[PDB]
Amino acid sequence: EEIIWESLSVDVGSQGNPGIVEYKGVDTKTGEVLFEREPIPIGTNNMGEFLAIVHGLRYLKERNSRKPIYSDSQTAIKWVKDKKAKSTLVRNEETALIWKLVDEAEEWLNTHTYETPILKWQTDKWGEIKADYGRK
RNA sequence: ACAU
DNA sequence: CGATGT
Ligand SMILES: [K+]
Ligand SMILES: [K+]
Ligand SMILES: [K+]
Ligand SMILES: [Mn+2]
Ligand SMILES: [Mn+2]
Ligand SMILES: [Mn+2]
Ligand SMILES: [Mn+2]
Repeated sequence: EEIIWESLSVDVGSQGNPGIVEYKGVDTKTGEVLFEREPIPIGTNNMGEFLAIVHGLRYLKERNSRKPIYSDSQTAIKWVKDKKAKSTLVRNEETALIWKLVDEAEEWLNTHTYETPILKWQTDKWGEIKADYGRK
């Protein structure tokens, strides 16, 4: 209904899908970039959206912040809730890095706690999430 | 269909 | 146009 401006917004960016994946987190209120992940040579949109949320959880927990996280990814929100990233990406040598990061993110979820609300950014009403890469 |  | 996902 109403945007919660006191929040962290996250998003993936890619060159190809599957392709080069990165992500970033921004202050929803100001657009200030709070974190950015070095590009990963091969991954999927959904793996990156998932890594972005989990990194957000870790970032806010480390800083003792109760802000919610916005994501535009129905898929990634569900994967975080399930603590399981149900990606179809083949596991092979060239996908090893993204899969290691995904496996490590799931492992973190399974060994830590958080109350952070993970909210759907309503693109149809509000436009692109503030962490968007501007590539579409 | 909806979400990327 | 095509890919990733529920
Ligand atoms: K979008
Ligand atoms: K984009
Ligand atoms: K589809
Ligand atoms: Mn997105
Ligand atoms: Mn796993
Ligand atoms: Mn985007
Ligand atoms: Mn388009």
